Amino acid sequence: QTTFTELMQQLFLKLGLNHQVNENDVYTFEVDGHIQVLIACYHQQWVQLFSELGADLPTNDNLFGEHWPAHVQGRLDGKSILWSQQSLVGLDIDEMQAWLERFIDDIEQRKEPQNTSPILFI
Amino acid sequence: TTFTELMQQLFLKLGLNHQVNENDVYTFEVDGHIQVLIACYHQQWVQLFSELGADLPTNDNLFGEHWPAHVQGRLDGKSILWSQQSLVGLDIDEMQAWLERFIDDIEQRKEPQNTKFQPNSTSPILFI
Ligand SMILES: [Cl-]
Ligand SMILES: [Cl-]
Repeated sequence: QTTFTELMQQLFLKLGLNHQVNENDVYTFEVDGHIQVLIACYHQQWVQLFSELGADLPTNDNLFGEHWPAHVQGRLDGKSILWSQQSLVGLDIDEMQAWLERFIDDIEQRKEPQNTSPILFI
Repeated sequence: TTFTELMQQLFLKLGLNHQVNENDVYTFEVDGHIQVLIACYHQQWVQLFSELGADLPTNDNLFGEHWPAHVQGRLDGKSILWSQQSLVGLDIDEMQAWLERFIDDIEQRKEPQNTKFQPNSTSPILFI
């Protein structure tokens, strides 16, 4: 059964990105657009992605369906934070990398909307 | 371990006899006041949904209060609650516990007291 540490070490070897691991074993890295993504695991069971979006953005309806797992836009210290979670069990390297990629793409879109489906389905 | 199998395990525990095919949404009747829909997306994601019946004060919607989180969405100008997790690893005991937490939360959010807006969420946040 793969631990969070093993997973994240394998992932960062794969990605070749500059990153930090704090002394609470939270992984952090930053990419262009001043986007810092944090990955943390609770109780060796739940993996979270998190990013402070740096502004108080328009309140998102926060439905499920647009992303799997969902990307939820919350509010902390008067500013928007985006987060997404899923269980560690069954989480694999290809899933982590794809999840990170779509989470970052979502962040970029939300932080800069003025770039160049109305219906959600089960 | 499929959604069907998990649901049949829930019916066995509830004493129900009902057919729920892989793509079906099941309406879990809690109260003449509460229904929880249970669905599974792409044979992978178990999804809970309930209408809260008011346009509630915006929820800060942070993770941490329940695992998996209960997220307050807005749909047709009213508040909904939802929660999800992956089917892999999920078993009947966790499925029941999850449902109990979700139902408890719904009942609390439908009380007159949380009609009133809450204090702003502020860091540090410690998740023990
Ligand atoms: Cl990446
Ligand atoms: Cl109410």
